[PDB]
Amino acid sequence: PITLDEFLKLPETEPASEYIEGKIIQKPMPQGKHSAIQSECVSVINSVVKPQRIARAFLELRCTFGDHSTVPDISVFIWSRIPREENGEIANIFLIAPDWTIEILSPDQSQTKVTKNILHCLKHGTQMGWLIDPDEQTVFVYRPQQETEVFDEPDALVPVPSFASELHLSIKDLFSWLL
Amino acid sequence: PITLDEFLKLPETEPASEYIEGKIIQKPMPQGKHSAIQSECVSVINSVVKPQRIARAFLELRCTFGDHSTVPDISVFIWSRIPREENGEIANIFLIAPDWTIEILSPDQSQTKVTKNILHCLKHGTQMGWLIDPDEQTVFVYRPQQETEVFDEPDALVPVPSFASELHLSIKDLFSWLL
Ligand SMILES: [Cl-]
Ligand SMILES: [Cl-]
Repeated sequence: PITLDEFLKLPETEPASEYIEGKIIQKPMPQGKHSAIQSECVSVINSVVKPQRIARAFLELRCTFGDHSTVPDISVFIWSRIPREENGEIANIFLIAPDWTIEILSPDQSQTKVTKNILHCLKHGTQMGWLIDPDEQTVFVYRPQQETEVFDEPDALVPVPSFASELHLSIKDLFSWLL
Repeated sequence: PITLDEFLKLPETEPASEYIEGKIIQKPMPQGKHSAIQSECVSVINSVVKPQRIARAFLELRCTFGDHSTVPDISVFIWSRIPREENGEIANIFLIAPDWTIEILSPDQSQTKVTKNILHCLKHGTQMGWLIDPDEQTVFVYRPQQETEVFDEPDALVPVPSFASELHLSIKDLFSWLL
């Protein structure tokens, strides 16, 4: 029995807490496999979009919109959508959906909760969602009003939003980050 | 290292074995919660579609198509698509996709594998897929070329294919089958 406004006054937790459909759900504990893919994924995206100020990928950033407050594993925002203070530095609060959300499964994660979170992002303007399953070496690709797409062939390139089109990431390259 | 033709010559297992993307994957072990929803779900669908020979819901029926051989928890076929022998009785082999596939999660089930199986059905003519998550009291609804839809409000009706439009099943009714 808690509202979003009430939830946002509460202190941060480790792992972070999400406010989904009126419920407070704590994110899963960090795991080796999860961290390896997460850190390398942010690094590879930013190497492609950050130099020419196209976009920026953020680790564990809180996104509050559409009566939910979530913490995607990776949130990617195009430059024009990054909220900034008057001095030009990035704002502490993000009240908008990412342009590209990336979720990586870990043993204690709820795949149903993650899928709902990705679909909620798409409902509020997200261009693309990625659901990475390390165990199955699979990526589910989510686009607004389109059937979920499956990528699991080692040589297959995983689609990226058009602002990140210079990124050519194969399934084999992604899951090699576990090695 | 096995083909579909070779796989189909092999003996049946308990739990049943599926042939997906050239791999043999055994279904999860039966569980109480899973069986309660599965048995009641087949009963409720057939009470709506079997009397007027609209369709028929089958438990654990093997469906072999598009180089895969799967065993959906529940397969629903419209009357005109039920394969029949010369004498008019239902055939032992189904070489086509169900009109409606229903998958119910259980503790050892791979939600990624199930989603791939539902999406493979849609690629070969299935009208609708249901992914029931008893633990999260959620139903994911899959339609060809449409974004996945989420149903989790207790009073919400879960969509059904138009041949089964007389079925009005709420989320609360579905998960009450666990009580
Ligand atoms: Cl910046
Ligand atoms: Cl999906």
